Amino acid sequence: RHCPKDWTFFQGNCYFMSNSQRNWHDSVTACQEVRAQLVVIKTAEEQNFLQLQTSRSNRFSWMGLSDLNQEGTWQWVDGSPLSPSFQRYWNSGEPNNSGNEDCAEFSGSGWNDNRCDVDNYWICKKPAACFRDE
Ligand SMILES: N=C(N)NCc1cn([C@@H]2[C@@H](OCCCl)O[C@H](CO)[C@@H](O)[C@@H]2O)nn1
Ligand SMILES: [Ca+2]
Ligand SMILES: [Cl-]
Repeated sequence: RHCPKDWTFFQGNCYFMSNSQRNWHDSVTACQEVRAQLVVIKTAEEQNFLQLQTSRSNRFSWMGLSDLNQEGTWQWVDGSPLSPSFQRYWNSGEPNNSGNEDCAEFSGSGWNDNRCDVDNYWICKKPAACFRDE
């Protein structure tokens, strides 16, 4: 199974680590432009994959998670809630809402809540295909 050039294959999906920095809303749009989605994490193994991808490039990166709803709870850009077994991935002391932080990112060894208006790297996810989707 194939991924586009400069996407990474992991367990049937393709992952794009951005070369540029954009705000969270612009990162949502950027992933949609390439038939993809600002990354929604579905399994522990996927989180482990992504956390090490980001940790080693030492890059802070947007994921598809925000509390921009009425409840103020963390929900994925596909509308699914943050499951209890993922609360462990927040960094020590996070989320801390330090300056109106509604958008989740990879930060060091876990997750951070950041201001949505910050320019950050991002990761897109789409299914692997029989062809390279350029
Ligand atoms: N995309 C990037 N640069 N991510 C890293 C990052 C973290 N923060 C904040 C900062 O707050 C301190 C005042 Cl800037 O660091 C605290 C952790 O100590 C945070 O909880 C808080 O979200 N701002 N950028
Ligand atoms: Ca924070
Ligand atoms: Cl880019």
